[PDB]
Amino acid sequence: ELQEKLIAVNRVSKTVKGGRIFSFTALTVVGDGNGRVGFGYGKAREVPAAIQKAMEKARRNMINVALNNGTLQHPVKGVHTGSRVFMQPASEGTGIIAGGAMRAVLEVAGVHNVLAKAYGSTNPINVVRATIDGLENMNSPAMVAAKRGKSVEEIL
RNA sequence: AAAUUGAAGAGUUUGAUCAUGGCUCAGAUUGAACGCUGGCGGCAGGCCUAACACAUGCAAGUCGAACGGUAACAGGAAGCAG
Ligand SMILES: [Mg+2]
Repeated sequence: ELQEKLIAVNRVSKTVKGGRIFSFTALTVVGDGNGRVGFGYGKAREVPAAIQKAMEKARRNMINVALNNGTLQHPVKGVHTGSRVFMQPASEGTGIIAGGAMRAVLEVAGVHNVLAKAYGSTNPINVVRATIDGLENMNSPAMVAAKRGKSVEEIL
C-alpha cells in the first residue's frame, strides 16, 4: 500500500560570488509490495522539502516487476553506469541478503527472498537505478511462453 | 526420509559531482602474548624461539618348563650339643 523509504540524503554545494550555496538531495524509493517499485531523486534547500519532492517523483514513474511467489524470477544482472549489480532468487526463509540501497529497493518492491551483491561503484543513486533496471527487465515464464510461441508447460 | 538454505556494506581525494584507485573499518579464527581483573566445574590444549648445553631420578626386560649351578633367602632333612 505504497511503502516508501528514503535511502540516502546528501548535501551538495554550489559556489557563487558570495560564497557557497548548500542544498540537499534525497533519494527515496516507494513501492506497493506486489511488484511495483519506483525511485525518486528530489533536491531542495532543506531536507524535508527535498524528501517531499523525491517522494512525489518516486510515486510517479513507477514500474511493474514480474515476481514469482515473493522472489525473483531468475538470476538477473543489471548495470547503470558504475553500478553493476547481481541478484539471485533464493529459497523461502532466506530473507533479503542485499546491501543498503539495494535492500531498500528490493523490500519496497516486495521481494521477500533474494541474494544480492552490488559490484562496481556502490553510489546509492546509481545502484538503485541499476537494481530497478534489472528488476524491470526480468521476465516471467508466461512472458517467455508468449515470446517463443509455446505453452508455459512446454517450457517449464 | 535427510546430508550445499547460498553471496550486505561503510568511512576517506572534491567547493560540490560522477568515475578510477588505494588506505582503513565492521566478521570469523589462534599452540597465541601483554595490560586490568578473576568464584566453580566439565572436555581439550600447553617450547611456535636454541636440531642450544644438560645436574638428578626413571623410560627394556624377561624365561629355572633350554643349561651348568647356589651368592642369598625360606624351609625341611642327616649330624648333632642345652
Ligand atoms: Mg621446537
